[PDB]
Amino acid sequence: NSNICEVCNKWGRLFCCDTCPRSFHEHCHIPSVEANKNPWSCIFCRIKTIQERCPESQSGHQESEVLMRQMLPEEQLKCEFLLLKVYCDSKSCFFASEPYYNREGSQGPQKPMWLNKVKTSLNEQMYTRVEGFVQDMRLIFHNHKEFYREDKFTRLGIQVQDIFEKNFRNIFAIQETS
Ligand SMILES: [Zn+2]
Ligand SMILES: [Zn+2]
Ligand SMILES: [Zn+2]
Repeated sequence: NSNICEVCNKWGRLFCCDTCPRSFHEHCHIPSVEANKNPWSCIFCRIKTIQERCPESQSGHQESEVLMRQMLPEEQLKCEFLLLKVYCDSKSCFFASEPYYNREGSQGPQKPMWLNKVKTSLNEQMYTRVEGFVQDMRLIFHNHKEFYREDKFTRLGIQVQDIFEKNFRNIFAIQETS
């Protein structure tokens, strides 16, 4: 097993995966690492297992179709994984916790959003469809763009959004296009 957390790349109190070499801090893994369960498999492993059980799940899908899906256990898991993949980029630190807005010549967003609030929302089963989750994720980066304007700090939103979008296309097997 690895000696650093797969998400934050730091050492500390790590829980090791029994079916791959990854390791995680308790609250870096999503969902948070389970009390007992011996053996334990991590979310990477559980996602792999879904694909192997249904190979055709990796054939191309339309985004529109993906977003209307109900949050049954498997979509719940993919959303959790997609969220984890965003937290894996160190730039996610800008979007993690609740923001505030006091910049000359800007007004804050009507509906603030941040990654830990989306994590809580997923944990409390507050999304009934994939659309709910994807909407809040995109809102985070949209709010950032609008607030920071011509400040080059806007690029952080573009960058972390790109991580989200790419992984969203991978995880949910969106049909590739030009
Ligand atoms: Zn960590
Ligand atoms: Zn694993
Ligand atoms: Zn089959």
